[PDB]
Amino acid sequence: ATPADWRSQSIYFLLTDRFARTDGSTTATCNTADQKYCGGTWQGIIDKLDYIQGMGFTAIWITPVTAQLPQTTAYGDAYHGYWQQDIYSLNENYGTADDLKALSSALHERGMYLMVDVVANHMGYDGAGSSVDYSVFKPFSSQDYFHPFCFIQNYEDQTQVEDCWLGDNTVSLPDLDTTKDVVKNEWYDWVGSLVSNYSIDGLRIDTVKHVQKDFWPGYNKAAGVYCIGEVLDGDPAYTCPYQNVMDGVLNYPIYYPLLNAFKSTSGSMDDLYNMINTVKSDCPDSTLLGTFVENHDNPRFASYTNDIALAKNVAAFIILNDGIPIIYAGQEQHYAGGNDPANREATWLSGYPTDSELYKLIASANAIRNYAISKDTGFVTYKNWPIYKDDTTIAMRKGTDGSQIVTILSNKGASGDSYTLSLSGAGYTAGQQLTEVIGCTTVTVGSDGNVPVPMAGGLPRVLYPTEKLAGSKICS
Ligand SMILES: OC[C@H]1O[C@H](O[C@H]2[C@H](O)[C@@H](O)[C@@H](O)O[C@@H]2CO)[C@H](O)[C@@H](O)[C@@H]1O
Ligand SMILES: OC[C@H]1O[C@H](O[C@H]2[C@H](O)[C@@H](O)[C@@H](O)O[C@@H]2CO)[C@H](O)[C@@H](O)[C@@H]1O
Ligand SMILES: OC[C@H]1O[C@H](O[C@H]2[C@H](O)[C@@H](O)[C@H](O)O[C@@H]2CO)[C@H](O)[C@@H](O)[C@@H]1O
Ligand SMILES: OC[C@H]1O[C@H](O[C@H]2[C@H](O)[C@@H](O)[C@H](O)O[C@@H]2CO)[C@H](O)[C@@H](O)[C@@H]1O
Ligand SMILES: *[C@@H]1O[C@H](CO)[C@@H](O)[C@H](O)[C@H]1NC(C)=O
Ligand SMILES: [Ca+2]
Repeated sequence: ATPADWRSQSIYFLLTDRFARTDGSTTATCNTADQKYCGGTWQGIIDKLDYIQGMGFTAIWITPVTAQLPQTTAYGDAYHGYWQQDIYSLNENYGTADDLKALSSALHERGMYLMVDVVANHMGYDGAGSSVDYSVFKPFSSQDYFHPFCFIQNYEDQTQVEDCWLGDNTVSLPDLDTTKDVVKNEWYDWVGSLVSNYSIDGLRIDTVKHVQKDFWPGYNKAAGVYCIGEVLDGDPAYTCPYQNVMDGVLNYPIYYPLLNAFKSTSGSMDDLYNMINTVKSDCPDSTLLGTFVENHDNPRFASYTNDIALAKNVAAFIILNDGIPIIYAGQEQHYAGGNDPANREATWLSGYPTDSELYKLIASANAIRNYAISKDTGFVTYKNWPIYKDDTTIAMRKGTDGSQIVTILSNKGASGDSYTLSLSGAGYTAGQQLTEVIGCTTVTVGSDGNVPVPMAGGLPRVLYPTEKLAGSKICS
């Protein structure tokens, strides 16, 4: 599916090993500190697609599928998919080629997309960089395919970031020489075949800053689908340029100030407001980036604060920002694990309740986004515009005039006082009736064109014209 196709999507990102087991248990042990396969599979995900679809998501992103190093290393098993050795086999822990194909079809049958995480940068090996037997790698079964062994020390030297190896002498990640034609040719061949074999709709590409930029166009082309790259850097001057070689990137620029704005009641609304504007202007296309505040490489949001209102506002932002919302499995159950491995908790241990507060909030937020898109072909290309901020508040506007979603977010938290925000710049017509679609309440624009927004318990407010809601199942 194309970049344009992907603009309208909303992604639930999950670790295949940690989302759903084949037997469907909600009690099977998964001690994250053990760093071992806990037994999630592709069949499991299939069985739990209603859970996922019930929150309004239209796609999933799953961790890599290629066959991994077999060992339990000092850092555990390759349960996460990022330590591959045979790219032409599948990781048997998750199922068979038939199961992965079944997952693709089940998603397609519900009108959903499959995104698959892929690594081009490295293989993985249990042991020191010097001890590597390159014959275990298929097809890269010689040292000739790799950069000389050295570790990345200096992250201000981009050449060294690209040419040296990630990992350490405990688990080394032999670095492919992606400057060689034979290496380019093999990966390009490989990614096209992967996509066609498994009917994959889009790719999330791991470790993109660790491969020289000229590698990526051929790879994005060979894939023939939207690719969104992980470029692990908050500076949009570093990260956004990668959009000149790949369709999109993960929104790490927005990540840091977004987290900071909502992780406590003294978070900076200003830094978030400014970065929205920076990315809107400076990045090639903010609407093909992936918005997130939680993943498997950083402490989860609730690790910073268990305030449910703060969690609700940050989730609402992720869904309503430019680009593709990305929610990481367990965020919706208010999971609070810290750095890897603590943030790879098993989703099944929650019992998958569909009435949890976050599940409901996410459902209502995706519900309005999905609906709005169905009525407004300009919604996804309209660049989210921040219209208001104060010390504890940010407001933003998205959608064609007359059909815009106006979102008001707060970091006052659950103890927040009640009061009325007089909101200017929302652009609704005087006396228009709006529905606040999270709490299903109605608001009437002033005769001065300001919107009197009732604020309470630090709760997020999401406004849309009530007339435009006619026929929908929203706020019935
Ligand atoms: O190899 C050490 C590190 O590997 C993996 O980290 C992934 C990371 O989580 C991905 O988003 C991306 O950065 O690529 C990395 C390696 O390709 C594991 O997930 C992690 O457990 C481990 O520490
Ligand atoms: O009205 C269409 C236009 O509106 C928005 O542009 C905003 C812009 O984001 C602000 O920075 C400021 O300049 O006001 C503009 C509206 O006058 C959308 O961002 C844009 O995509 C849309 O086409
Ligand atoms: O193997 C651990 C991670 O190493 C790198 O992460 C770097 C990151 O690029 C850099 O900006 C930060 O200053 O240091 C960390 C750790 O050295 C990889 O980019 C990550 O993918 C790995 O997870
Ligand atoms: O950790 C905060 C991030 O700071 C840097 O990115 C800065 C960048 O210098 C600038 O564009 C803007 O004013 O702030 C951003 C984000 O705060 C690093 O490059 C990121 O990796 C840091 O994490
Ligand atoms: C896809 O299937 C074909 C034929 O079954 C096979 O030759 C190829 O290696 C497969 N590609 C991948 C990436 O699995
Ligand atoms: Ca590299």
